[PDB]
Amino acid sequence: QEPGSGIGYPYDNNTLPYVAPGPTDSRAPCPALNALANHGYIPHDGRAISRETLQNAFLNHMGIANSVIELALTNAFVVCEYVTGSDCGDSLVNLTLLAEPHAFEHDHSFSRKDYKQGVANSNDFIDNRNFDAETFQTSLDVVAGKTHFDYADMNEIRLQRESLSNELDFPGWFTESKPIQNVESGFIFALVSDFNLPDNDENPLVRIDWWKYWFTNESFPYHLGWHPPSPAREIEFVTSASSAVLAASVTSTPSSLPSGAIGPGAEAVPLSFASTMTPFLLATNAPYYAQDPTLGPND
Ligand code: HEM
Ligand SMILES: *[C@@H]1O[C@H](CO)[C@@H](O[C@@H]2O[C@H](CO)[C@@H](O[C@@H]3O[C@H](CO)[C@@H](O)[C@H](O)[C@@H]3O)[C@H](O)[C@H]2NC(C)=O)[C@H](O)[C@H]1NC(C)=O
Ligand SMILES: *[C@@H]1O[C@H](CO)[C@@H](O[C@@H]2O[C@H](CO)[C@@H](O)[C@H](O)[C@H]2NC(C)=O)[C@H](O)[C@H]1NC(C)=O
Ligand SMILES: *[C@H]1O[C@H](CO)[C@@H](O)[C@H](O)[C@@H]1O[C@H]1O[C@H](CO)[C@@H](O)[C@H](O)[C@@H]1O
Ligand SMILES: *[C@@H]1O[C@H](CO)[C@@H](O)[C@H](O)[C@H]1NC(C)=O
Ligand SMILES: *[C@H]1O[C@H](CO)[C@@H](O)[C@H](O)[C@@H]1O
Ligand SMILES: *[C@H]1O[C@H](CO)[C@@H](O)[C@H](O)[C@@H]1O
Ligand SMILES: *[C@H]1O[C@H](CO)[C@@H](O)[C@H](O)[C@@H]1O
Ligand SMILES: *[C@H]1O[C@H](CO)[C@@H](O)[C@H](O)[C@@H]1O
Ligand SMILES: *[C@H]1O[C@H](CO)[C@@H](O)[C@H](O)[C@@H]1O
Ligand SMILES: *[C@H]1O[C@H](CO)[C@@H](O)[C@H](O)[C@@H]1O
Ligand SMILES: *[C@H]1O[C@H](CO)[C@@H](O)[C@H](O)[C@@H]1O
Ligand SMILES: *[C@H]1O[C@H](CO)[C@@H](O)[C@H](O)[C@@H]1O
Ligand SMILES: *[C@H]1O[C@H](CO)[C@@H](O)[C@H](O)[C@@H]1O
Ligand SMILES: [Br-]
Ligand SMILES: [Br-]
Ligand SMILES: [Br-]
Ligand SMILES: [Mn+2]
Repeated sequence: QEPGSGIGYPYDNNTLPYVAPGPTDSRAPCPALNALANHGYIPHDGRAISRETLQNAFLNHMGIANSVIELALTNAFVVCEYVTGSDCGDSLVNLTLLAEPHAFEHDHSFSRKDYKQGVANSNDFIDNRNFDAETFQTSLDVVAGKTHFDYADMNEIRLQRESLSNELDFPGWFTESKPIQNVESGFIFALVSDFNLPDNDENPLVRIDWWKYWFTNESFPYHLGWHPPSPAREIEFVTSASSAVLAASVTSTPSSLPSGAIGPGAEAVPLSFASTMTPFLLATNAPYYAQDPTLGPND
């Protein structure tokens, strides 16, 4: 928000306004990076981004400690080298390249279509990067009529997404990604669980309106009473939440789940790609921004 607005105070004392991405700006498949870029906490053009810039943006503006993004930074830079074909040092070339499929970006996302979702021909691909309201609605529908949800509900959400994606993706494309996805499940609990409840740290519940605002608008839900977690969330919270989602008993089982969908997930680890492997072409779509309604500087 505008620095003088005091909207972030006393949690964030140095805010910057929302500015919609323009057609030449680079955006990510990540609702967090996109929100940071929309505020200029990382470059508004989404290009040439250092590790420290990312660390500071997350810590100071989203209440997410450095430990939370350690693996994510490692993997961003692995993918950057894989896509561009050279080491990019400490300047991530852009955000868009993070949507390289079957890499850091993965199938069965909460709010994005899959790279080969619903394609008639094997060589076709679609936008697996921009926010897709229909896809997100498939996630929200699992918790329809609710204001909050818990670990078991999140487990049901990701299962519904896995089932839909396995059914809809071009045959042979779908690849389950429980470890990366459920770190992101933990990220959701870290950012938008309801810290106003007495047992938030032990038993976090996601506030659905906060989640929907963040994802749909790619800006921060201050108007709904959200603020950056204080103290900043650490990696222990995130992986604990990740484990808890996957440990939660399943009471409704969708058809068409891949093998071993239900049960514990492996620890997320650094990515690696063969030097002989050519990257898949990136979707070239202009960056998504909220248009119903469009957002003002304080939104
Ligand atoms: C350098 C730090 C980060 C990088 C490089 C990064 C990268 C990515 C990428 C490539 C995806 C796409 C995965 C997919 O859905 O296919 C993604 C998704 C996601 N990210 Fe980020 N991420 C970072 C930090 C964070 C943080 C700190 C949060 C929140 C605390 C966050 C929230 C999410 C969520 C919730 C998704 C899933 C979106 C969906 O499934 O629709 N990310 N991230
Ligand atoms: C973010 O950065 C990535 C990585 O550099 C950009 O994707 C790449 O964009 C270039 C065009 O600038 C593509 O190069 C072209 O490739 C075709 C086919 O190989 C070739 O015939 C052309 O002469 C040219 O070399 C490259 O394919 C593409 N990489 C991938 C894997 O898709 C991306 O455009 C950047 N996005 C933004 C919004 O800045
Ligand atoms: C995206 O952000 C906009 C702007 O903040 C939200 O629109 C506001 O919604 C609230 C409900 O909390 C209303 O009181 C305001 O009147 C709205 N303002 C405008 C300009 O319409 C919008 O709801 C957000 N989207 C989501 C899905 O959360
Ligand atoms: C991205 O741009 C490519 C050429 O630069 C196209 O060949 C791709 O199909 C893809 O097009 C989509 O996104 C662009 C954004 O530049 C739109 O202009 C297209 O209409 C399409 O949605
Ligand atoms: C914001 O400023 C107030 C007033 O000086 C201070 O009490 C608070 O600690 C600051 N918040 C942060 C996160 O630095
Ligand atoms: C989230 O984190 C837990 C604990 O490491 C994993 O088991 C899960 O697969 C996901 O990566
Ligand atoms: C989540 O999982 C990690 C290991 O993946 C632990 O290090 C952390 O304490 C938390 O339980
Ligand atoms: C790890 O931490 C999470 C979040 O604090 C808990 O909900 C979980 O029960 C475990 O203690
Ligand atoms: C990962 O951690 C969670 C939360 O502590 C457990 O519920 C799960 O059994 C696994 O050990
Ligand atoms: C875990 O526990 C739940 C209780 O709701 C059962 O529905 C499920 O079959 C699993 O055993
Ligand atoms: C078992 O409970 C889950 C949520 O924990 C529901 O989504 C499901 O329909 C069934 O009631
Ligand atoms: C219980 O919930 C699951 C996951 O949301 C559905 O796939 C199932 O049909 C039932 O409604
Ligand atoms: C739906 O069905 C699956 C497999 O039968 C169970 O693992 C799950 O607990 C739910 O009852
Ligand atoms: C987004 O942009 C539109 C431009 O017409 C405005 O109507 C809206 O108030 C917001 O600034
Ligand atoms: Br670029
Ligand atoms: Br489809
Ligand atoms: Br797994
Ligand atoms: Mn995806």
